[PDB]
Amino acid sequence: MIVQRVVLNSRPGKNGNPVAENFRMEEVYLPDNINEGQVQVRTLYLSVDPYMRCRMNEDTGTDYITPWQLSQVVDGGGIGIIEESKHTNLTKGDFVTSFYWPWQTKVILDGNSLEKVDPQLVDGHLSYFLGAIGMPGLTSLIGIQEKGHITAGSNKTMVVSGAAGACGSVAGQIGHFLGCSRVVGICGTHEKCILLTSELGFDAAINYKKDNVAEQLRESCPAGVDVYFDNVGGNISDTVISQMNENSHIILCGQISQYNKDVPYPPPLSPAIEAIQKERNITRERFLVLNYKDKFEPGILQLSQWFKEGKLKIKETVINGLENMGAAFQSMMTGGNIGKQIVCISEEIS
Ligand SMILES: NC(=O)C1=CN([C@@H]2O[C@H](COP(=O)(O)OP(=O)(O)OC[C@H]3O[C@@H](n4cnc5c(N)ncnc54)[C@H](OP(=O)(O)O)[C@@H]3O)[C@@H](O)[C@H]2O)C=CC1
Ligand SMILES: NC(=O)c1cccnc1
Repeated sequence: MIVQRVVLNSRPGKNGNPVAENFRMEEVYLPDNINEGQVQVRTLYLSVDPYMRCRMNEDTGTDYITPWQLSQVVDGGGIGIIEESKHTNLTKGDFVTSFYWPWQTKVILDGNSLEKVDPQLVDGHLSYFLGAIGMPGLTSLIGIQEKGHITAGSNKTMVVSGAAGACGSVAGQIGHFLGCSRVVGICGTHEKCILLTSELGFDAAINYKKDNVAEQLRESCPAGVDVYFDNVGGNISDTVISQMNENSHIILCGQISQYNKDVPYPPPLSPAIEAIQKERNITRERFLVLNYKDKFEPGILQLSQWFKEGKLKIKETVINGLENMGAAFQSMMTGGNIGKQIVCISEEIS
């Protein structure tokens, strides 16, 4: 009846950097009391995501995300299997997900807060529902469709920052699926650069820690940049914007280089860069995937189809054990992941 759970131990501060120690794992007893409409689930996988950085602050800065509470269990995207149900629409063995899954090994939840998933959409890789066939992938798809202005055969050049992460590795491929002739990725390591061009189909890759970014954009985007799928903001984006074309579009996915600072989101561009934006009529609007829930079902089917068609390559990085949730979040925030960071909590499904 003993389970492990992760609680928020301390807050780093809006200007601080997150560390594994901000999280603490403890044991609690799960009273075997399952009531009408509740189910008991065994957690299989949990996600860690950049937005969780905002939940670590007392104030998140937006109505759509609530702050985590000190000493209370943390929660986020999760996938699990139902071990017992007293909910009339859920059965033992069903696989389910929630965007508010407690970081705990076994949980008793209200069946109405869960969504039953279909394994065949992901060829049995349930963790994909937390990534490419889930919110990150929907964010890339919907962001490109809504903000990218790409048409088949316009021969536009797309640059993707955070290119080897969950949203960015998916965004680059979709840019090719939908019409961009050239897709260039910017990422933090040599190893990621290699994967971008050798496996994910990117035309070129730029390592921002070791290359002269401006020099490499000029060499790999000889015609300028028409669409920038921005995951990072900061200096990298100032550089990309510098080479963006008239009437180009920034899909403002996120600005992770700024998440450990108290600047409101999204940060403004500096005077000189905003001047370029205004002179060249570059569009930079906010994009929040939660504003498009009505596009979710068909987005998931589209992402699933591309995957089943052999076109979309889905990458993930796995860390094991609930005791490593904190380290996994810290690792993903600092570049340890290729693709979607996932934490495997259990494989027990019988
Ligand atoms: N608009 C929306 O609704 C949504 C937005 N997002 C946003 O998309 C972005 C990517 O999210 P996601 O794909 O889940 O996570 P990723 O898998 O991309 O993981 C984060 C990556 O960010 C990179 N990074 C971290 N710090 C910096 C830094 N200081 N400068 C440059 N790159 C950095 C790291 O890779 P590297 O080694 O290359 O530095 C790291 O692996 C985030 O900004 C997130 O907020 C996600 C979902 C929805
Ligand atoms: N900005 C983000 O990364 C984000 C992700 C999911 C929900 N809200 C915000």
